[PDB]
Amino acid sequence: DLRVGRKFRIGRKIGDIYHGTNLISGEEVAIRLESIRSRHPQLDYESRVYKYLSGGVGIPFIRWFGREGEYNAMVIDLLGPSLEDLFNYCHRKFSFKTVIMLALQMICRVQYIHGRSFIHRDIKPDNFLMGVGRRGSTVHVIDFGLSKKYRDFNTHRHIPYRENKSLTGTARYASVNTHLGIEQSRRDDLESLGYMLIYFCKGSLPWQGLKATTKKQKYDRILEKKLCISVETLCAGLPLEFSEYMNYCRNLKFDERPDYLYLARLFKDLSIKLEYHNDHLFDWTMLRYTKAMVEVLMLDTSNDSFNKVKLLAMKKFASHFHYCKNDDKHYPTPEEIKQQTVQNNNAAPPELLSAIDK
Repeated sequence: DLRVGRKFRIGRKIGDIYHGTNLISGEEVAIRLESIRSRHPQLDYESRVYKYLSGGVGIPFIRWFGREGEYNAMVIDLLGPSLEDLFNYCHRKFSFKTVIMLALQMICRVQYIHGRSFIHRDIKPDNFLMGVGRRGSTVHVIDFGLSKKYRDFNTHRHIPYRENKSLTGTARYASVNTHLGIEQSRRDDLESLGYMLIYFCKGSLPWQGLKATTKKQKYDRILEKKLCISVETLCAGLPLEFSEYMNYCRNLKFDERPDYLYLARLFKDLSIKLEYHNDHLFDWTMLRYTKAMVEVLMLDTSNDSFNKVKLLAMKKFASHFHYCKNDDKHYPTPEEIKQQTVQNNNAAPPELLSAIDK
């Protein structure tokens, strides 16, 4: 039949991950499957790391794992869409408030994972998922297949410094040290997270879309950009905190303990200056709500519908929606940024505008 770990039942694909259901309590879960004849198995390891990290905020709870039939199975918390998904939903650009709120959580998660002697080594928007329903306010971390100890569990002795390492894993968010074949450590997780943030803020990274004849060549093309672009150019249009974060991560030593509190204070102090409340009201939350209230379709016609729904949201919630301007060459001050609140309330179809107010 289709039962896993005594009390669980496989449903439709998601998806080798399937919808699962606890047969005793009726709770929805997720179930990952892996053929026991795989050339390279990942699932058991990922399951054991999940177990080792169990109990950490934002770390999915593994309900069961073991061998079932001719498969390895993993039963775990059912989660929502990825940050990449929500990035796309918001048409590939996040507000400052959203990026700040995300950076704050993601710095906490990474700090926890590091506290359990592990480095993720595949930090990227796809590996952070919000929860389902009411837990949709919490950022979760997944895909620990490439994860790895960075120190002894008992002696906290850091792994030794190595070179000539192939790139793991995704090149867009890989640190500069990873490109140079250096052994990864804690700094590299944080550095990728920095690239995530700039990516979110500005809508892309300047080393996207590159083509090459070979795999190493593309890697080296990306590296050349990561290495030859100034942090000023890279964080143009961003408050100084983003440049500070990146400068900080690039100056960390191989075995150095990151000051996570300092990094968190960067964005927290910034939020206060930009008058943002940590109310877990994300961009997509407000956009979704505004579209819900609109559905004035005949006037929405006179991506165009989204742009207008985005306008109605930026009008309703003027104080929340500040964006980075890519034409900017400088870092904006909090006051320069907040001027967008006034211009947001200045967004001019009167029936649309009235339906907003209603």
